Amino acid sequence: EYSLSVAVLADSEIENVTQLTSVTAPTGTDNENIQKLLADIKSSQNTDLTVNQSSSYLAAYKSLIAGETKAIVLNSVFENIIELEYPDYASKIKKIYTKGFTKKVEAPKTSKNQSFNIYVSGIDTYGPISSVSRSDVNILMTVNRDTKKILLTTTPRDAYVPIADGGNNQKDKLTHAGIYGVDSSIHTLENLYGVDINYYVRLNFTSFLKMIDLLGGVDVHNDQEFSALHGKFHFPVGNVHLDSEQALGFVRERYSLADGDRDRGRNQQKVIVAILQKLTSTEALKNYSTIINSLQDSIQTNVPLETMINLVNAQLESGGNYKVNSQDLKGTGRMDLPSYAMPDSNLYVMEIDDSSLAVVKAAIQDVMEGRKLA
Ligand SMILES: CC(C)=CCC/C(C)=C/CC/C(C)=C\CC/C(C)=C\CC/C(C)=C\CC/C(C)=C\CC/C(C)=C\CC/C(C)=C\CC/C(C)=C\CC/C(C)=C\COP(=O)(O)O
Repeated sequence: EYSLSVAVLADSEIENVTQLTSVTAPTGTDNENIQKLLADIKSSQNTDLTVNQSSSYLAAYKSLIAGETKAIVLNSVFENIIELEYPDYASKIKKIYTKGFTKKVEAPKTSKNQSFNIYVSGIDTYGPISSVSRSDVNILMTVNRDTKKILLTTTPRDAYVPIADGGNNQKDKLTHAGIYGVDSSIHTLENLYGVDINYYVRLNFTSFLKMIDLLGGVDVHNDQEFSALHGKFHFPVGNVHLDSEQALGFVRERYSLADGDRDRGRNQQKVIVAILQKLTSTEALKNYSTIINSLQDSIQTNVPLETMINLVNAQLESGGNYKVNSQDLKGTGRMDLPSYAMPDSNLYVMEIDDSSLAVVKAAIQDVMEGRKLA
């Protein structure tokens, strides 16, 4: 669900596309969509626009506000990219022609064997799940149902990697892939780690709060005393029960932790393990349909209903717990590397450590294949 429009400045005398002879657009990277719009205009309006190629949607927008072109094509996915450098962009423009487009996100792929990968995307926002934002949580869960082993692989939000699809395979912080869409995040991580991602789950703050509540809160073992959300919550060393608001604080805090984002990553992992413990309780398994009903409008997933039913019932019958291991991709913070989405800003990114990448990839393979972790 996205659209392409022809946009002009808010105060333009231009009312309709027939008044135009050309439009500025990034045909180098979004040509398929652009040509569809152009063919649509030629057929409904009998107007045949020439294209002034721009290097990107952002560059087109810049040309428009600089009075270097009268009109641009805007793909709605990229409004959220323009917004990164121009937060007021919406008030600067009007749209004079709009065409809706469609695309299904990731088809799920059923693993032929005992092992599958689920990508968990956590989005930086409250409200309706359809809201577009960056993906600040990016965790791969590798599950082997034969060995009963799960590996959580965390990739830091600032990891500097080639971003698939809308990212044009150019390097940027991983969290930006989320703005292009969940399929961009999925393909980005598939390419990084060389594995197929069978399924995804996408959720935001509002989704997470609901889930922890429905589960009765979660229990974790905390290793370091800390407080979260500007002091609102305090977590002592030891066994801690987390209600929903506490859990959200627990997975968001970074700066005061001994190891910063890495410790936050570990805290997120602790919460996942805790959620899994609740979801595999006999009560939760028996009442899985109620949980599906209670979360379906706030959590997106491509896990098929039949697959959920198989996973649940297998666990119901055989019982037995999964052993969970965790790992995180390591790197070095830098301020001097360019962001593809935000070419005018100096951003903090994490340059990936190649030795860590090799170890992380091998661990994913070991768990999938039923081999002991190194
Ligand atoms: C909807 C789902 C997936 C499940 C619900 C339905 C049920 C009952 C499922 C049961 C499945 C089951 C019982 C068994 C499945 C087979 C099995 C025994 C194991 C396999 C597990 C599997 C295949 C799927 C289960 C997936 C599970 C249980 C959990 C995935 C982890 C989840 C759902 C959430 C964790 C997300 C998290 C830790 C954080 C999200 C927080 C958010 C939204 C944002 C954080 C952003 C941030 C940290 C900072 C940004 O803020 P700032 O920095 O600006 O302050």
